[PDB]
Amino acid sequence: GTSKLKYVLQDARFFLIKSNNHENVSLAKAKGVWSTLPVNEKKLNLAFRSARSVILIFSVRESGKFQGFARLSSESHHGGSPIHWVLPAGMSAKMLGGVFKIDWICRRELPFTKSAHLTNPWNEHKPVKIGRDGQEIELECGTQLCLLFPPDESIDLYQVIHKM
Ligand SMILES: CNC(=O)c1n[nH]c2c1CCCC2
Repeated sequence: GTSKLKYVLQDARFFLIKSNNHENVSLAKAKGVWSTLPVNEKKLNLAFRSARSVILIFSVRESGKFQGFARLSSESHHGGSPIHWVLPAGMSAKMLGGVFKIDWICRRELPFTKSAHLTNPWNEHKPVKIGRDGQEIELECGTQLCLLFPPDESIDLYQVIHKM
């Protein structure tokens, strides 16, 4: 069904996350964590306090798809177990910063060809696939985008609802 998913997304905020590679999304799916640059980290921490759910929608650059979406379960924190992210050649791991805990809502992919009818008012009404890492997606567009993903029958949203 879609009813618990709609409940989780009600009055949520949504952010596009762009990963340079599949490896970091695979790590995020295995470990329930994400890290971003400080500019986006500050935005996500503000949003986490502001809304009942903050949803990250992931897309690997050049893949032509989204790889799934997840809900922040924490603000960012330092000092945890290190994550061996793959970073650009010139970048150190400290340039990233804190680690957000996330609960996956859908680990399945959605090709950009399926979201061509959705535009993001917060990015000049460009197709929702277009945007920089951290771009906020307006509520209606983000909700409709999440509802386009194939159902992930491995997920039980019961425990996520209780965290809200
Ligand atoms: C795990 N997090 C990431 O791989 C990430 N998220 N945003 C950026 C990066 C690396 C490159 C700079 C911009």
